[PDB]
Amino acid sequence: SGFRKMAFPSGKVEGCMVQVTCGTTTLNGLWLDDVVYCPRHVICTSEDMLNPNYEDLLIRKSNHNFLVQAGNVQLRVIGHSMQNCVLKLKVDTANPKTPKYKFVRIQPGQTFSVLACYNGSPSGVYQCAMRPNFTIKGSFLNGSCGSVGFNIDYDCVSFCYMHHMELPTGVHAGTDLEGNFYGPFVDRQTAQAAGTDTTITVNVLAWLYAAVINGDRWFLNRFTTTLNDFNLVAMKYNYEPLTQDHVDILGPLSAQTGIAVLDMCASLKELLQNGMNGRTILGSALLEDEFTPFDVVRQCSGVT
Amino acid sequence: SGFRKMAFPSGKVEGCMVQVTCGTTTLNGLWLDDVVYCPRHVICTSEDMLNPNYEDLLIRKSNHNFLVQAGNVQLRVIGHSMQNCVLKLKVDTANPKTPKYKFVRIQPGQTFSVLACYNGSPSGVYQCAMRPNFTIKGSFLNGSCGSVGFNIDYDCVSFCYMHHMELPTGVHAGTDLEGNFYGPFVDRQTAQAAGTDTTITVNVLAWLYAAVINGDRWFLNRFTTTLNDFNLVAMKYNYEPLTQDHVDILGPLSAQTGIAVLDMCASLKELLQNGMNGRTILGSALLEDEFTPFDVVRQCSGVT
Ligand SMILES: C[C@@H](C(=O)Nc1cnccc1-n1cccn1)c1cccc(Cl)c1
Ligand SMILES: C[C@@H](C(=O)Nc1cnccc1-n1cccn1)c1cccc(Cl)c1
Repeated sequence: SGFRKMAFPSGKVEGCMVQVTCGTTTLNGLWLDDVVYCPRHVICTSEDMLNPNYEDLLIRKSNHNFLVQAGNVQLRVIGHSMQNCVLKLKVDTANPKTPKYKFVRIQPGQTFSVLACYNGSPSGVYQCAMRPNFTIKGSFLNGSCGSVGFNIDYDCVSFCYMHHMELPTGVHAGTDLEGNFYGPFVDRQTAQAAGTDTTITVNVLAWLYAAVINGDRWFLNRFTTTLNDFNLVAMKYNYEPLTQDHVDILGPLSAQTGIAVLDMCASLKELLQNGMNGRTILGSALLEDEFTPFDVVRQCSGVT
Repeated sequence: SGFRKMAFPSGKVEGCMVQVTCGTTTLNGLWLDDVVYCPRHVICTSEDMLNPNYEDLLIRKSNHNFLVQAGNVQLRVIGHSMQNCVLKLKVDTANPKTPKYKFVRIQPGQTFSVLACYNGSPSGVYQCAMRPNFTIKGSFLNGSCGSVGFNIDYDCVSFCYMHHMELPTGVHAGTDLEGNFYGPFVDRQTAQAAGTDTTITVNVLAWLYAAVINGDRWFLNRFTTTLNDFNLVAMKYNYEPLTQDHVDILGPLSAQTGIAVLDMCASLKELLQNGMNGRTILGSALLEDEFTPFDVVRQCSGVT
């Protein structure tokens, strides 16, 4: 028992972290096989970031200008290309620590672990969710660009995110491993609107099921609701509308606890309308939305 | 910017995780050099745990009874000894992935990362604090025993905790790597009182400084207080009394933000007396005490 915001073990990803330097800028790269992936803004100076012409900036760069270092050993760059907002540096050596991996584009509301790095060295790991507005509320300082988000299934690392920038609002934006930004963001030093964010309803419900499993039951009530009625409350409190797909994904937790999904929705409706009244759920005084139904089942069963 | 409950990268520790089986019981072991460390209750059956005589139970065991497996390879056990509540199994092979390491006994209020494991395989990593009452609020299921807590400085892993048991209250108890329990706990299936816990005052203040650094400033006020006055409020709200040692450790954060430690205490006093009034601090609706002043400086500076 006990419920924690758990990240995946970061070992397989630590073994891929490298440092990439181009001119004056240093950031993190991800070495998989004979390719080093990093944000393309490594080629910019501070002056360039206001409105960079990446195609023109990359044209002035040669393979020998990209300095790639894995710990204390230097990698020889034999090719360079830009794919969307990432640079792919072909190196003459395949990473011996390359794990089984995939590049995946996660859906908003899905979770992942981030291995925050500086100068190609890992500093820490934390679990986070891709917000419905395609931002992440991470912990990243100058030099953290190129740190990646991932999930691990058995022995396969699914890379889903690469960190690129901090918006003026202090929230973070980045790309999938093909360099496509999540959301409307562009890699330029300009004020950029992150849309209206919402609370991930299915994740809050999954976390209410984790609470019941772990003993916190005070919020359970004598009520039920319908998808329509619950969604009128969800709209009022800026929660994602709940669908039958969400109900179906909550099936295993509903089956394990014996609490019908619409009964749990009625509990959530009462918590939204009355607050927590100074009480806590799983050590939190707010409704947690960074645990997916799969995360809850994984943590409550012990998947390694 | 951004503040997250960050765990250390777990790679160095993943490389040490092994599975230890004795009779019918399987749990996790930590392989460092030619020694495998695991909880001594691996030698007990379910019937034994009510009141085990470990010295007698271990006497019926030989080196060949301890089955140690690192992934898919079996380790040859050439020695066995009990030190307090841990068994040390000497193996004929030094772990090639043994990092630079120390065994340390942490102080209550200090933090550490846990690599939760099952059958010698890592499932996840999370940051937690050793409560003032010497328990941890972890996330551990059956099979997690032998999972360890650690901190990492540069390249050195300081192992501070090994998981042994879950109290009937759902909180966790374990030992240092010399097998000495933190707190009054014994390794037997008996109801055991965890003392009155308190909130780690210095950590809450360190986290209030992290909030100001990251932009959350609404709680700052026009007041100040004294150590004596603040401690009368701390006693009323079950907070650890603040000492000059705590004030001194907050020196760097006080210097960075320009907010005197006693001024921050006055902010904490007002938050304790009036609550958060439905507002949040760093995404939390309660006062967070699992970040030490060193954690805050490390996260806000980017130590790798
Ligand atoms: C310079 C970088 C960035 O946002 N870095 C960053 C990333 N994450 C946290 C903090 C920073 N810090 C930026 C200044 C100081 N730190 C950047 C700027 C504009 C656009 C793009 Cl794609 C990338
Ligand atoms: C059996 C084990 C234990 O507490 N394991 C555990 C540890 N952590 C989480 C859950 C468990 N679960 C126990 C039953 C089901 N799970 C134990 C019992 C009595 C004393 C000692 Cl030192 C160790």
